[PDB]
Amino acid sequence: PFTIDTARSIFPETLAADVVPATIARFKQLSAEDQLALIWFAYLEMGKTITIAAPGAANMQFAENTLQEIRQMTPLQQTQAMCDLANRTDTPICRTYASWSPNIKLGFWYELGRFMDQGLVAPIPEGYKLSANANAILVTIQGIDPGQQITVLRNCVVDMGFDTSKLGSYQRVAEPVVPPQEMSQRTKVQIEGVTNSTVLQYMDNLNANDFDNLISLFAEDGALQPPFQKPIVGKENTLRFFREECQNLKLIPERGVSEPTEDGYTQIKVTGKVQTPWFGGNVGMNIAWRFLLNPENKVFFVAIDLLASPKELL
Amino acid sequence: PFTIDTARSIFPETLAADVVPATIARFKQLSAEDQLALIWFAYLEMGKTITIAAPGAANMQFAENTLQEIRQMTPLQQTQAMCDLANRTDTPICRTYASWSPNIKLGFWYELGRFMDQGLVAPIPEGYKLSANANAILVTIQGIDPGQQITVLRNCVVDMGFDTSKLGSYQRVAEPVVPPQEMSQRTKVQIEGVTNSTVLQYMDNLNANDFDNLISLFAEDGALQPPFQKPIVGKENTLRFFREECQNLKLIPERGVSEPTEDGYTQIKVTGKVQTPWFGGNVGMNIAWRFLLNPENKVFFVAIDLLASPKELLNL
Ligand SMILES: CC1=C(/C=C/C(C)=C/C=C/C(C)=C/C=C/C=C(C)/C=C/C=C(C)/C=C/C2=C(C)C(=O)CCC2(C)C)C(C)(C)C[C@H](O)C1
Ligand SMILES: CC1=C(/C=C/C(C)=C/C=C/C(C)=C/C=C/C=C(C)/C=C/C=C(C)/C=C/C2=C(C)C(=O)CCC2(C)C)C(C)(C)C[C@H](O)C1
Ligand SMILES: OC[C@H]1O[C@@](CO)(O[C@H]2O[C@H](CO)[C@@H](O)[C@H](O)[C@H]2O)[C@@H](O)[C@@H]1O
Ligand SMILES: [Cl-]
Ligand SMILES: [Cl-]
Repeated sequence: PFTIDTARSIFPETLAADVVPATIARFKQLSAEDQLALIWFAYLEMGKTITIAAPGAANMQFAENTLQEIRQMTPLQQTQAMCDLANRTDTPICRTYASWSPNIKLGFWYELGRFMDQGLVAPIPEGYKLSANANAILVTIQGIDPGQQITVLRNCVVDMGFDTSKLGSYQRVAEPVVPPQEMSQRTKVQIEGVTNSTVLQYMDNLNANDFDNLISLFAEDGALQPPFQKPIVGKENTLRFFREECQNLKLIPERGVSEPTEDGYTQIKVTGKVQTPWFGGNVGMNIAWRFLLNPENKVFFVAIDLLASPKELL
Repeated sequence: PFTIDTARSIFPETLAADVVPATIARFKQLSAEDQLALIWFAYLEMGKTITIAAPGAANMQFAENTLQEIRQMTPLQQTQAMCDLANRTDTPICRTYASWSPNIKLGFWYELGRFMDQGLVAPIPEGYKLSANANAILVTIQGIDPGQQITVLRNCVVDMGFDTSKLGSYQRVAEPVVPPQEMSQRTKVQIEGVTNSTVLQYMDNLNANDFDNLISLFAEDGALQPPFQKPIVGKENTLRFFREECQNLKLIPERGVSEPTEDGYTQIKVTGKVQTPWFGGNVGMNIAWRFLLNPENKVFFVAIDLLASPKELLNL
């Protein structure tokens, strides 16, 4: 009855924060130097009210060799290396960066920012003026909510380095998988209007980093759609995504609606807050989960949407 | 002194219509059925104000075989075929579509629209309910200028069919290159504040479809950046782009500023109107040309920008 494409259309009144890919698209039109300066100014302004959690040694170890190379470079080489990352050009550093998971890339840029503040790495020239288009993009970023602001920043960091297509040699570099939280120390979510055990186990397993028990809730046909990404189809691909990108998330669902669909299927929409380990309690992202469960109550499809405003929570 | 990347930053106060790639990015997030219905509704209201020029036989011949296949299909097959096009899925029709130039693809969709109106091809339902996000995107499109509206529509059409980005080599079907109009009968542009012959020959050669004389004005290192696209580097690549995508354009430049730069280079900004053969006089796109000429006055880089508003025409 249902396909992955048909399932994408569930709960069509859910207004996603499409200002995020819109702003990214606007950002992509700018020159490399403008792109680098805009992020510098957006990050600096963000830091005045939003505090970032410094990355641990386990994250820093992977980007250590690349950072030490940039640290031993000349100011023109350091600048060119950063321009190459933003331009997506073919360089050994860009190829090394390309192989990293989002968290390694984020941790790498956090360290470079600290180096730029300390004068260890060439800074954004004091006499730098953003283009008319870059200035308007910066105004847009300052006008959107913190959850949308950090998503814009993350997507820009991820989109850098040599194009992953046509690798030649690529060991996907990701952080080690932290053992799942002790069952005795686990918390259980409560969702007003939702008592479906698959949905509840989904939230609880992810909050405990229990990816092996989390993947069991998915059908063989199953798929997961992260915000503004295409659906990730199959248990193997979904599990890899969990292990590489979904460690230490805090899902705080509040309320939801469970509705019967055609041919024994179940449509469940949940809204709540999500905390990223990069900011913790400092940023509460407005999230909606759109579940399409098969007649066996297994996850055939789950869409995770970044919401336009807190109004979308109800 | 200058590189292609450095040249992209010339005249940084030029405010481009980035609402176009922003709206495209928003559009790309929608489902295939929503994407197709949104274009149907955007095109229908646009048709009431902005009249499209029907494609000639020379354009229609390339999409004829594909259109006849869809014409002989069932309503569910016809719908699936159009859904596949929007979804960028791997099917023979999507692979055929991917080989086509923007004009063939546009002409193909124009014919399908006529078939949908005539009931020959499965139409968009009664009062199709667009998603909350699709409705807001449609409002955005209705709120932007005609030049920005048609650019959004064209870019969506171009992005359909099989994705050939992961392919090192792909077949390319394009309209025949019509030989340029005779030199004596040609029109000559006049730009208030710009008398540089390379800039003037650029406008005049393109208005006459004289791509061979147009490419001669470009340096071997030369590049051309179309609106919201990456720069096309080299004479071979730039000439192919002219021959496949730049036939029958009408450039109406109005005014500009010529400024000397570092190491004998010249920075020239021109603003004016551009007419596409798809709409003719019905749509006047607000355009800026950002030229970076080498000390030999050859085009090292030229950026063509779709402007945010007609106010940007006076911004020099
Ligand atoms: C790039 C750059 C610079 C560096 C900037 C930096 C350090 C930026 C860092 C930004 C950060 C840390 C952003 C973090 C964002 C995290 C986000 C948006 C987390 C999102 C996760 C979510 C919504 C989880 C979603 C999920 C749930 C809830 C599920 O149910 C299943 C999985 C899934 C992942 C979809 C500087 C140095 C400043 C200037 C230079 O010129 C350029
Ligand atoms: C796709 C679709 C449908 C079809 C709709 C149709 C037929 C849409 C077609 C729209 C058209 C014809 C759009 C064309 C726009 C043309 C434009 C934007 C041309 C722009 C050209 C410019 C700006 C030229 C610039 C240049 C200049 C000035 C230079 O100096 C150098 C060359 C260069 C090209 C860069 C329907 C059937 C309605 C519904 C279905 O569900 C889906
Ligand atoms: O020429 C580009 C493009 O313009 C279209 C738009 O309909 O055709 C116009 O120009 C043709 C000459 O090139 C005329 O034969 C035609 O009548 C006119 O509409 C497309 O067909 C073509 O791809
Ligand atoms: Cl995260
Ligand atoms: Cl055109």
